[PDB]
Amino acid sequence: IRDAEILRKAMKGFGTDEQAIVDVVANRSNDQRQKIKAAFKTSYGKDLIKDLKSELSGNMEELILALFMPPTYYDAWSLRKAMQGAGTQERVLIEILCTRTNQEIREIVRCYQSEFGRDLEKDIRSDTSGHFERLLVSMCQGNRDENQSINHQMAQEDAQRLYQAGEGRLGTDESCFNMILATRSFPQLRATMEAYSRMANRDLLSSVSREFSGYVESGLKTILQCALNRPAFFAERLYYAMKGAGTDDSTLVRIVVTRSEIDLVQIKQMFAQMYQKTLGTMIAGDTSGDYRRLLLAIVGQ
Ligand SMILES: [Ca+2]
Ligand SMILES: [Ca+2]
Ligand SMILES: [Ca+2]
Ligand SMILES: [Ca+2]
Ligand SMILES: [Ca+2]
Ligand SMILES: [Ca+2]
Ligand SMILES: [Ca+2]
Ligand SMILES: [Ca+2]
Ligand SMILES: [Ca+2]
Repeated sequence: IRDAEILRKAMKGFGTDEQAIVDVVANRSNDQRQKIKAAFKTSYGKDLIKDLKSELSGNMEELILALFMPPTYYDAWSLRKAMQGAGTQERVLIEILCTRTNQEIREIVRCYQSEFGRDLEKDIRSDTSGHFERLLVSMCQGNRDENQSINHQMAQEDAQRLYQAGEGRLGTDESCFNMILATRSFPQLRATMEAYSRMANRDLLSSVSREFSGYVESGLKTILQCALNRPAFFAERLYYAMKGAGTDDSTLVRIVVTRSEIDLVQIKQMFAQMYQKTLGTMIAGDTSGDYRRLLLAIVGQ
């Protein structure tokens, strides 16, 4: 109620107080940002998101818009917009569908139905094909093994099978990589890759690059890279987003927002090590305006 007043106050009159908007949104959780959305509608009978769309613009607007969406609905929205129309940004389908957990995936499948009236998996099969469709479909099941204990005989056998399905033959037996990489738990996949390094004399990630290509290779490496160090995978994705002239603002916003309340800290510590440069320094050089002030506040203190 008090928070809803400030945003209304900061939008009232000519112009906008963008600093006040940041001081509220960046210092409030997502659960709290939903209760501010609700307190706003009751106090004034207007939607806050629409009033924010009228008085913000550009990267500031989309970063604030992302920050007010519930985490589940945001992912589901992000998946719909990645398939909407002709074309597909399979990078977005990999970043979500290959990195979210079983719990997160099942909420998306529920929210995707109850909000757009569409079948998530059905949408995936139409916008994709090949072994990538199969990989994303497995991802959509949200059915990865959850036992976090290591089964050693399984790790051995699995690696041997992965060895025989790719390197040990001409061509590749893709569904074998689909099976283990989509069914095995993350500590189990880590044991699989350790068994695969000694027997193959070449780590599992390189073999994926050799026997696979395209978005399947990207998707498969994503799962493996997440099994090793999921925060480090995002760090690399954020590094790619701001390297070069300009910024991939869609990605930089999406990763900062979606992982802000999950594992952002570990992403920063990873990013610092992999690049000898804080994630804040990279952003502060690549962004400006209030849009920068919001991004730094979210990483923050
Ligand atoms: Ca309040
Ligand atoms: Ca105004
Ligand atoms: Ca202003
Ligand atoms: Ca509080
Ligand atoms: Ca606008
Ligand atoms: Ca389409
Ligand atoms: Ca594409
Ligand atoms: Ca198809
Ligand atoms: Ca740049």
